[PDB]
Amino acid sequence: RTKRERDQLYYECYSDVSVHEEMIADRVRTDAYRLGILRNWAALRGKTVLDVGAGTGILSIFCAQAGARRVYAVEASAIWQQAREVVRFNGLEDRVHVLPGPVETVELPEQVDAIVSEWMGYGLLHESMLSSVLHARTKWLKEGGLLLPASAELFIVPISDQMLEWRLGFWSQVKQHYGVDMSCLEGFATRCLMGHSEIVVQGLSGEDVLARPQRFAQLELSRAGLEQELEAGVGGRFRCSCYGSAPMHGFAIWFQVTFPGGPLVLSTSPFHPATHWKQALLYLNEPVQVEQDTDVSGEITLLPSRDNPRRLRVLLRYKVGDQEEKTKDFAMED
Amino acid sequence: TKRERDQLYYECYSDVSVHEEMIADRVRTDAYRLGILRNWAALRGKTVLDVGAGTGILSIFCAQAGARRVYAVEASAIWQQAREVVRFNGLEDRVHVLPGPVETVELPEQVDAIVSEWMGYGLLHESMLSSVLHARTKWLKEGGLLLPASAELFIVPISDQMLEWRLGFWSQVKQHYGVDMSCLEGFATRCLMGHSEIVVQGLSGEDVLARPQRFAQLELSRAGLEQELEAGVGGRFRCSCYGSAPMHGFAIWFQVTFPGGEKPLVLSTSPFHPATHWKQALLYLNEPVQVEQDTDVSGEITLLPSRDNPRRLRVLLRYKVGDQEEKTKDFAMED
Ligand SMILES: Nc1ncnc2c1ncn2[C@@H]1O[C@H](CSCC[C@H](N)C(=O)O)[C@@H](O)[C@H]1O
Ligand SMILES: Nc1ncnc2c1ncn2[C@@H]1O[C@H](CSCC[C@H](N)C(=O)O)[C@@H](O)[C@H]1O
Ligand SMILES: NCCN1CCC(Cc2ccccc2)CC1
Ligand SMILES: NCCN1CCC(Cc2ccccc2)CC1
Ligand SMILES: NCCN1CCC(Cc2ccccc2)CC1
Repeated sequence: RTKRERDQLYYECYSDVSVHEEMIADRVRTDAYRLGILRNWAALRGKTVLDVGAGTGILSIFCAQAGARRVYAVEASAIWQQAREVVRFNGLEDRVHVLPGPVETVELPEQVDAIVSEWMGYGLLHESMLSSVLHARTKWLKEGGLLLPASAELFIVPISDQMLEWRLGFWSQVKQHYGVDMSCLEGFATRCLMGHSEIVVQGLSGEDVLARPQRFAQLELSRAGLEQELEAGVGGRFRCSCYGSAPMHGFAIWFQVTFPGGPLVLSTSPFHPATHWKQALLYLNEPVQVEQDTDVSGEITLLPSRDNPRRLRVLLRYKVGDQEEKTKDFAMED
Repeated sequence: TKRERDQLYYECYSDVSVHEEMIADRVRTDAYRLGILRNWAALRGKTVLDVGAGTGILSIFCAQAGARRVYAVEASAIWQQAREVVRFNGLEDRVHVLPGPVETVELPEQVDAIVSEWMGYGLLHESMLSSVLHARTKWLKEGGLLLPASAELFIVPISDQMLEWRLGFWSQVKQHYGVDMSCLEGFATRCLMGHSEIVVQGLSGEDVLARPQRFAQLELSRAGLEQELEAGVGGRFRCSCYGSAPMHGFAIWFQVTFPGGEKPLVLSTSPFHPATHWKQALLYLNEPVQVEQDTDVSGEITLLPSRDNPRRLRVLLRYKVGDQEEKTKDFAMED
């Protein structure tokens, strides 16, 4: 668990095909990038581009398609070699240069006019890749250079997870299929499925959402102090009113990023088309009954785990109705 | 280590999800339910040992079938749940949950019957069978009943439709996004087929390229089956392919059979039969091999305990497809 060792296990996660298949099969994600780049054709055409964490090289090829004279495809995972092949195969080794290793130590022969990166982990910040994109902003991007995407926003809403509700109810159904009453295991099932401290990644829809979603932070990637803030913790307070009666199981958070125009939003909301990011769930220890107009408020902080700086931690303080304020501390599931 | 390897194995059964998964599997749970009931005459008035009772469900079916007493032995912390359930259905006086390994537990007597659901992925992953046989030798009366009484293992060549699309994915990129990535096909094959892990996945009869071959039969009451099985089980197989297909390797699966009352009841994990939570276990070739109608596929397979972890299934495979040279691959159960 040295920094080197942990860096090297993280990179190796990207050296297998399955994640790249998943990213690229994510049409919502991949198109937002393709379209987001192509619409900035104006500021790209003949200009220079650093793709932070190029993976298979897809986004770097999009940039060349938008008219960039030269692209630096920087990547620390062994997948750089696959990227190199994709570039040679599409006839582009002259305009797209694959560079192995970390963006923090890579040596480019010049400053760039723009940066592209798909750096977003589950709950936006799991992986901590944003520090790497910001390190690269400060070290390689020219004064008033373009960032794609340029900003990110984070959102929270209380939920009544219908899937979880079905799973907790399961035990009460055992009697009618098999003739054995197992309804007494509901508490156990609740302790197992809600009373842990893991961030749970799951796909929700409208019918899980108990109120108006609230934005609790906004990250302007050009902003001065943003590096320091990520390490100290990003987040904010929130409040909303419940729509009606329901067992509330906790909250979901999700994010969007925004590319500038020639104004394109990539959203991971449960009201919008599904992405491989799904949403990140923060379950309370047990369900709480809510009603129409039940106040639910609190404060949320996303920050690095203590033992692993690439692992997402969420500190959550919250209040439901007339219940006393409570506190829960979560870390991203393995 | 050992105590340690075991506490870790038992801790995988202390969470709710695996029990939910097992009990939501109606094919499994009904087969036990009905396997036990069909055996009413031999349990009525008798004593049973439920090896790995879990939430206690199987012990309760034995009581519902008329067993005078059931000893529910369970080494995972889930035994506390089994007790709560036994008490809740009003059965404390008839089903006794006994915490701990079946190996060291103290029953107050020998039993007339053992019931156990001990089957891992690929039948023998977990190696719970050892536990069941130890209990049989130690605690089962002579002439005693086992449930299920037998197990059989089947292999067949396959073309995994899902895998095919995933290998095909890279050739389709061009059309979805105007970037040719067909050249990653080889890379995908390496990652997806060129490893040495047994892959657990659900197939359908359409993934199957020939007639399934039984390669091993395990008769649980056979004395000396314990030693026999140290070496490993398996055998040779042969079959002929149905048609043109890209062959990706083999699927293996099992069934278990309960004795008739009423005749024998089989619980199958075949891709041709209703899906169960075992799925099948897939043994992939390093790359696909194109086969045709009547292409001969032959080989040999041994399922054996991995060297540093006896609870981890190892499969050794020898095989020949058509006119290609004989090949070899050594597989171990995924994590
Ligand atoms: N500091 C760093 N330097 C270079 N690459 C990095 C990095 N941190 C993360 N990465 C890489 O960044 C990638 C993010 S996933 C996105 C890959 C590709 N751009 C695509 O859109 O499909 C991974 O390939 C990961 O290995
Ligand atoms: N040596 C041993 N002694 C007691 N229990 C064991 C054991 N080896 C495995 N087990 C337990 O056996 C169970 C297998 S799963 C079957 C659970 C339950 N009988 C049902 O049908 O749903 C697990 O709960 C596991 O913890
Ligand atoms: N820019 C990262 C976009 N995705 C990548 C896939 C998910 C994380 C993951 C990495 C590696 C292996 C498995 C899973 C979620 C974030
Ligand atoms: N008698 C075991 C029947 N199932 C139970 C679950 C599967 C193995 C597993 C155990 C524990 C956690 C995850 C997965 C397959 C075998
Ligand atoms: N150690 C006591 C004897 N058991 C008896 C049952 C055997 C089960 C098995 C066979 C083959 C592969 C894996 C698992 C293993 C040894």
